[PDB]
Amino acid sequence: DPLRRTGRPFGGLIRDVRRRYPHYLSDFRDALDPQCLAAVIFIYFAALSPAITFGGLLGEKTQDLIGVSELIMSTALQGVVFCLLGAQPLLVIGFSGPLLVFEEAFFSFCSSNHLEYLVGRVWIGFWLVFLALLMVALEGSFLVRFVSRFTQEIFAFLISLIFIYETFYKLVKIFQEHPLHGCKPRGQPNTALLSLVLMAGTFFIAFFLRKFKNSRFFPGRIRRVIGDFGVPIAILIMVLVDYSIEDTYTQKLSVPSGFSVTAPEKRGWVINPLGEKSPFPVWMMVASLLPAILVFILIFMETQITTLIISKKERMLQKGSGFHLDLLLIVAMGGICALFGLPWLAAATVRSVTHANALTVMSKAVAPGDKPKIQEVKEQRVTGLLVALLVGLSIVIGDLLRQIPLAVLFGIFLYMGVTSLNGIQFYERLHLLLMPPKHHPDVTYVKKVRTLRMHLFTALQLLCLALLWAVMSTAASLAFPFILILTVPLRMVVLTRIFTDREMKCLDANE
Amino acid sequence: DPLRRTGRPFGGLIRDVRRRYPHYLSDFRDALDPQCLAAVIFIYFAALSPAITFGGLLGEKTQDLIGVSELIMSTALQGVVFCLLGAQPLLVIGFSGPLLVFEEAFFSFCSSNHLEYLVGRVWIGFWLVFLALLMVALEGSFLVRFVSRFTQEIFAFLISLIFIYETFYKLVKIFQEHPLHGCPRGQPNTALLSLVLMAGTFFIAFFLRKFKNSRFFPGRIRRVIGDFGVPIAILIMVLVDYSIEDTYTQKLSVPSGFSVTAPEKRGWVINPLGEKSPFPVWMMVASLLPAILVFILIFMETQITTLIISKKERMLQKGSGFHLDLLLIVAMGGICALFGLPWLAAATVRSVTHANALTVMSKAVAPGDKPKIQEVKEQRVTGLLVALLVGLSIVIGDLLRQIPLAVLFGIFLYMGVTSLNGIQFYERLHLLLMPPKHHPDVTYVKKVRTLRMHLFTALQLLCLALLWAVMSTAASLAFPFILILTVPLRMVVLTRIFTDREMKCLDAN
Repeated sequence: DPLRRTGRPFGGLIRDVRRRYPHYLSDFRDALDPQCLAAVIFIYFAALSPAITFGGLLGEKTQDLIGVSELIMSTALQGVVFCLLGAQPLLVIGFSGPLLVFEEAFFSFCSSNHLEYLVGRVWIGFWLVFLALLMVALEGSFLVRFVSRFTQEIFAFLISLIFIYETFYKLVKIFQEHPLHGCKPRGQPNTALLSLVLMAGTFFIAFFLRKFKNSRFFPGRIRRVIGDFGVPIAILIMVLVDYSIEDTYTQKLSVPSGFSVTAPEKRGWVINPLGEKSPFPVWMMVASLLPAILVFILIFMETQITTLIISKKERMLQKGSGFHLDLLLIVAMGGICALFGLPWLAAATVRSVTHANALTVMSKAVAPGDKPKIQEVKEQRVTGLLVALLVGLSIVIGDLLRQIPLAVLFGIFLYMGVTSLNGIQFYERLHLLLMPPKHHPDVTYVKKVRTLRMHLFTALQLLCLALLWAVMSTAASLAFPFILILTVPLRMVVLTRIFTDREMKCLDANE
Repeated sequence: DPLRRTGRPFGGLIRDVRRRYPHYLSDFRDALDPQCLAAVIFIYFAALSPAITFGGLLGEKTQDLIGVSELIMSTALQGVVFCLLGAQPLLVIGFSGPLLVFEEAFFSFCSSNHLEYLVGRVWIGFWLVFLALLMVALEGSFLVRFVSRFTQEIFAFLISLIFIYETFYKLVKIFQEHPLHGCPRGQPNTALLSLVLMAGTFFIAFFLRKFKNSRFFPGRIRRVIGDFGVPIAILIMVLVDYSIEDTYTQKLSVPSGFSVTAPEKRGWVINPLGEKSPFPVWMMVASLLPAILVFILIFMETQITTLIISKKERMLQKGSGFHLDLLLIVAMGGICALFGLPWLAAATVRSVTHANALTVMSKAVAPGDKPKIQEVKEQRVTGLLVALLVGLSIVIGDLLRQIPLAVLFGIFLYMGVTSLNGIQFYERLHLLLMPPKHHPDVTYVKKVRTLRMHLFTALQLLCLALLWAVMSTAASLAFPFILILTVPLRMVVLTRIFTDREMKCLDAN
C-alpha cells in the first residue's frame, strides 16, 4: 500500500526510493522498440506548441519580463531532471492555464503596490521549498487515499473538454482575421478555408490510420507498425500538401532565435533576492506565505490527480508509481527555478494521458466480443528525457520548424482531445443515457443498480461539472482548486445520505 | 416459371396480360392505409435529386437543351403511363449511368461528322420500336436465364466506378477555371468552398446512414431519421451556402417555363426531313447498331431488376411481368425520342427501396429474423403520386436555383460508394489482401481453395479492365457489345479451366 502512514519521518520517501530504484537498468533497456520513436515524435509537437503559445501570452501580459525563451528553457531543464530522478517517468510537465492566471494576478498586484515582480517571486519559491520539505517530512501525502473515483473523473472530463473548446476556438479567430470578402498580414484570401482543409485532413488521416491499426487487413507486423506511425505520417502528408501550394499565405510555427532573454535591457539571468534597484521591503518577505500556499495547492492537486488517473488498475502498470518522490521533486525544482526568473511547472493531464496510452500494447482477442483489454504499458526513462532534450534544442533548429503551419497541428490536438476521453466511467454512463434500457451492456454497475438510480448519479455528477466550469470561467477563477477539493466531503456525506450502501459500492469502486 | 415458350407468337404477352388486369380493381382500391404516404415521401425524396442532377450534366455536356426540365418531364411522362398501363407497378423508371455513357459517346460520334444530329437520334429510336416488337413477337425474352451472377456484378461494379470517377473530374475542373492565385474566371474563394461543401454533404449523409442502424434512441425515431439522410444533408449544406454573403458558387441551371431549341424556329417536335442539309441514305438505313446496343442495355437492366424484385424470398401474390414491361419501355422510348428527351430504363435501387418500404415487418413477439408473409400493399397509386409530383417540380425552379452544384456531387459520391455493398466481387476483392486465417465463414470460402478463389477474382478483374479501356479511348460506342460476349466466355473457357464444384459455389444464383 503506497498510501499508508508509516509513522516515521521520510518513511514514504524511503519506501518509494527502495521500491522504484532497483528497476533502473530495466527502464533504459525497455526503450528498444519502434513504438518509442513514434511516441517521441508524437509528443514533441504536443509539448512544443503549448510552450510557444503560453510564452507569447505570458510575454504580452507581463511586459516581456517572462517570454518564450525562458519558458522553453525551464521546460527543458525541469523535464530532464524529473525524467532522470523521478519515480513515475510517464508524466509530462509543462505550463498550464491556472499558472498563467496566477502569474498575471501576481503581476497586477505587484504593479499596484509598486513592488518588484521577479524579485518578489524568489520568496514565493523559497516558501514553496519549505512547505514541500515540511509536508514530505510529516508524510502528509497519504491524504490522496480520500480522493475517490467521483473526483478523478470530473477532473479528467473537464480538462479534456477544455482542451477541445480551446482548439475549436483557434479556428474562429483565424476566420475572423481573414473574412471571406473577395478581391502577420491581414485580409488575405483563401487562408481561412485552406486552414480548415488542412486541419480536417490531418484529423481524418489520424483516425483512418488508427482504425487501420486494429483491422484485419495486411500482415500483423506491418499493420501494427503502420498503425503506430499514424500521427507522424498524417503530419508529414499535410505539411507536404501545404508546401506544394506557393501563393496562399498560411500562419507558420515561429520560435525565437538564440538563447537570450526577451528583454535583455531590463533583466538578467540571476535575480538578487534582496533587491534589484531599490531595496526589497522586509514585510513582503514574510507576507509572501499566502501566494506560496495557493500555488502549492494548485501544483499538488494537479500532479496528484494526474498520477491517480495514470496509475489505475485497468492500465497495467507494474513497476510502480511514487506519490512521495514526485511532489518533492516538482516543488523543489520550481522553487529553485524561480530564483533565475523561470516559471513554475506542473504535470499536464492530457499530455500525460496521451503519453501513457501511446505506449500501451493491446492483446489479440477473438473476433467477437468487446474491445480487447490492455496487455502491457511498456514504461521507461528514455522517452520523456528525449522529448525534454528535443524541446530544449528546438532553438538551434527552427528553419525546419518554420515550414510547419499551425493549421496542421490543430488536427493533432483535436485527435488528442477526442482520444483521451475513452476509459472513464463518466463518459460511458453519459452514453448510456441515450440508449434504450434493453441495449445496455453487461457491466457490473447496471446489473446490480436500477436503471433510474444510475441516471440520478450521472445527473448529479454533470451538475458538479457544470458548476466547476461556471466557477472557472468567471472573474474569480483562483478558487478552482478549493471547489475541486470540496467535492470530497460532498461524496462522503450527501451522496451517502441520498444513496444506499450497495449502490455506492457498485457505482464508484476502486476497480 | 413465366419464362417458357408456348409456340404462339404473342403467347407470353397474352398469358401475362391475363394475369394482373383482371385484378385491376383490387390493385387500385386498397390504398387508404397511412403506411403508403411515408413510402411516397421516401420515393419522392430519393428520386427527385438524381433526376435534376443528371439533367444538369446532360445540359452542360450535350450543348443541346436536355437540361433538368427535359429529363424531369421525360421521367414524369414515362412513369405515369407505365403506372397506368403496366404490370408490376413497383418498378421505378429512372435514368441510369450506362445510358449517360452511351448517349455521350453517340453525341460525340455524331458531332465528329456533321450529318447525324438529333434526327440521327430519332432514326436510332425508331429501330428500338421495330426490334422490340420483333423480339416480343418471336418470344425471345427467355434469354435472361443465360446472364448469371458473373456478368451482373461486373456491370454493377463498372457502373459504380464510372459514377465515382465523374465526381472527381468536376473538382479537378473547378481548380483550373478558378486557380488558387492571390489578388467568372478567377473568383478567389470558389475553388475551396466547393470542396468544403461537397465533403460536408458526403460526410453528413454517411454519418446518418451509419446512425440509422445504431443502438441509440427508441428505434422508430432512429429509423425515421436514418431514412432522411440525403434530404437532411442537402438542406444543411444549402442553408450553409445561403448564409455566406459574397462568394461565387455555381448554381443549378433549370430554365423557367417550357423551353426547347431556344435559338431555333421549330417547336418540341424534331423533323427528320432535311432541316439544314440533306440526310444521306446510309446514315439512316445503316443507323441500326446503336439501337441494338441501347436495346441490350435497357433489356439487361429491366430484366435483372424484375428478377431481383420478384424472387421467391420477396413473396408476391398478385403476379409478375417479364414481357409487357420491356415492350412498353422500349416502344414508348423509341416513340418519344422524336420529341427530344432521353431514353429511359428501370433502375433497381429505387425499386427495392419501394418494395421494402411498402412491406410489413415480422409483427411477431419472437426475436426478429426476417419479414414474414403478412401483406404487401400492391398498389397503383404510390407510383402516380411520385411521378406527378416529380413532373410538376418545374414551376418551382426559383427554389431550385439556390441549390449549389457541389452538394449534388457529394450526393453522387455517396451513392457511388454505398452502391458497392452486396456484390460478391467486392467481398472477394476485400479478401484478396487479408491473411488467410481471417477469412469469413461464407459458403464460397470453405469448399474451394484460397488460390483458386483468388484466380477467379483476378480473371474477373481483367474483363472489367478491358471494358474500362474500351469505354474511353475511341470505341466508346461498342462497350455494350463486350458485355454480350462475356457470356460465351463463362460458357466455355471458365468451364474448361475451373471444375464443376468450384463453379457452383463461386457463381451461385
